[PDB]
Amino acid sequence: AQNPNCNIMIFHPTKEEFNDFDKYIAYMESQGAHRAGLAKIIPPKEWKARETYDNISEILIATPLQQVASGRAGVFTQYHKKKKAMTVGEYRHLANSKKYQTPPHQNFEDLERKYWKNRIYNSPIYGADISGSLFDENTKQWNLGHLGTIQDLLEKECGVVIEGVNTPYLYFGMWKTTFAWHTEDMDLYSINYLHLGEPKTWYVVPPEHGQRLERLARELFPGSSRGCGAFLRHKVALISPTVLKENGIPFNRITQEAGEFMVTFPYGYHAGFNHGFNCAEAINFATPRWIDYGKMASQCSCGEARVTFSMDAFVRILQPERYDLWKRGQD
Ligand SMILES: O=C(O)CNC(=O)C(=O)O
Ligand SMILES: [Fe+2]
Repeated sequence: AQNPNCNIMIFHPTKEEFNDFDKYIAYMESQGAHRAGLAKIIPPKEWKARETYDNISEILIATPLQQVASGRAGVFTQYHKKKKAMTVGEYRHLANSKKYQTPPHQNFEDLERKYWKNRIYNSPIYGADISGSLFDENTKQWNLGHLGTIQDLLEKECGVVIEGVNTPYLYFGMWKTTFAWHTEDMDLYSINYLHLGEPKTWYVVPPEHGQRLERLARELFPGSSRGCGAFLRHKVALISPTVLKENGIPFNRITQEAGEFMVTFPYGYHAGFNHGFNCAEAINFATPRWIDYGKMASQCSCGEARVTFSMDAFVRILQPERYDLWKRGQD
């Protein structure tokens, strides 16, 4: 067995190895990388996503979300309060203002400590799920807007043609900006590129113990657990590293810096926070190994998760039994 520890592996591909995305994902997994639930990929030194970031100020964040917490410091949910539209330029100014700027601190460990101690007391504003791409049209490798689609992957493995297309999303963050504990829709892979700015800290549970995390979340959020058999789909729940330790939940942490890719693996629960103003780009993807995870993936039918048009066909083909009930939760 490779990576028997499920530790997070960091990859440094050559120019040549960076030329075939699917090949390199398969190579990572041949080394056991998927066992951690997250891997880091450092692009080759000659690679760039694009020339500069000088001209991104006019991008509109149509619906900035203020992330308001309830609970206690290490066990809370957050809700998203919609704010008025702003440009990236305005958002960056707001991130850097006294009220929201990264505090003075020693190192990453000092910031992590301040995050879990103080996060619930503030409500930072983040620009999430903005359809779009910052990759230069001419960047040929690891261009997140040029990956093969999940619809074509499904077709190629199952021989069925389906509607839908998938496209990247941009995320503009600031200090304390928070991504709640979750796996991807249909337990897909994701890949995340940090274009610019301050770091992102990730926490991840190995896929082989995602059920343990679900069990703890049901003990920690009893009210949300009753409302829904798949409530982590709602993406509202936070549980600190200290609470995970106390509860025997295996996990790992890693900090992503600008210029680096993160890959999450099927059914790898992850959560995290941003160190300060940054911009990340992300997309889901599939490989033949995902198919079996997609067939077993849990579904919110609470209403709450309210997903995307593109998911309909995945539930339809991979989970025909679950489809009617899912479809009605969608209304
Ligand atoms: O933009 C972010 O940092 C949030 N991303 C993810 O959860 C992901 O790519 O899986
Ligand atoms: Fe994610």
